[PDB]
Amino acid sequence: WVCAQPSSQKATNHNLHITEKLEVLAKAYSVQGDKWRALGYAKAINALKSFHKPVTSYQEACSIPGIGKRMAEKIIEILESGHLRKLDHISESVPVLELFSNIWGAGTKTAQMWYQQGFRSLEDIRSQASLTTQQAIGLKHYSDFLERMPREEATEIEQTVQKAAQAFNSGLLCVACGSYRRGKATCGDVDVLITHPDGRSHRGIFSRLLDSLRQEGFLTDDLVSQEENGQQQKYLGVCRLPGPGRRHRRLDIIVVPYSEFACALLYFTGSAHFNRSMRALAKTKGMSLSEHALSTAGRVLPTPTEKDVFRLLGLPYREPAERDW
DNA sequence: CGGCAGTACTG
DNA sequence: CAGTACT
DNA sequence: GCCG
Ligand SMILES: [Cl-]
Ligand SMILES: [Cl-]
Ligand SMILES: [Mg+2]
Ligand code: NA
Ligand code: NA
Ligand code: NA
Repeated sequence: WVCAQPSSQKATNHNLHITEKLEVLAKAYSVQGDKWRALGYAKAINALKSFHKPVTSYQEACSIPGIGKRMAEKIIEILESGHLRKLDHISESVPVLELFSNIWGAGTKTAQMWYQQGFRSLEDIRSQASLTTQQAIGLKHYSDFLERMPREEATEIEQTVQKAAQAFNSGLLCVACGSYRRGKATCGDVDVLITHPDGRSHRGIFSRLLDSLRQEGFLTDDLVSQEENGQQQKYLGVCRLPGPGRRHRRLDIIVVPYSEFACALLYFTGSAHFNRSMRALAKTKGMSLSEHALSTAGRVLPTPTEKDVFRLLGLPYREPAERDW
């Protein structure tokens, strides 16, 4: 279980020559839609990174959880010949599929459809493809959404959101989560979690917050924002700080009731692989973990803090920086 | 043999 | 619903 | 792809 171990184990990858090759294959399977095969590769790559020494034999490889016969056969090939033959036999569509699936709002199904229809470049997409509203925004920001920002900029973005929220309710609590909270030097987007310790005033805040942030020109486009019925849980969109030298940045906001704060903080801090491992562990123990609660397979268990979730799952606590799986 | 996380929008 | 998205 |  990855969630039972510190992610600092990957700080020194004694198997980088193997993992750099498997990562190419994992991405090729992923963009072609074979998500489960790609997941198996992702987990094997993480196991190889965290392993304490270079892998040198077939029996050694199989002893690692996440590495089976077929993955072991690939390891010994790399060790004996320095090359992996399958990398020379990837489907020729893969580079274009990767290009297309990096449009926000397009996944494997859309990329494969565009490829089938004869498109091969973003010029083809721009001029000839049918784009959803979201995908047209993704394309307009194609380069910017592949950039990571310095964490100092993420601080500025969180503070912009926080100042706007607290301007109409000074008791609101705002926390930047994701890779920022895990201590990374750069961040792909800014994840802001908002709650209120009174357990009630979090309701009806999205409408005022978003209009405030629109009034000052901070939000430049919206991707996901269900503002019609008042039950909105998340906002996914695009922002840009004022002044020269600023790029458009992805911004994700969730508003949660205080009773769900610890589970929401755990979820939104990630990493994604950390969450999937913790949720899988919960299932083996007759429980279920979501952004809303830790439950039995059910009864909601009391989790006032992140530490309580770890404890109820029988896991030693990990600080956010040690969840970077 | 079948799961592989669990959830929130969009149209 | 399927697709894509969040961590 | 891996695992129970
Ligand atoms: Cl969730
Ligand atoms: Cl906490
Ligand atoms: Mg985000
Ligand atoms: Na290691
Ligand atoms: Na194994
Ligand atoms: Na995409």
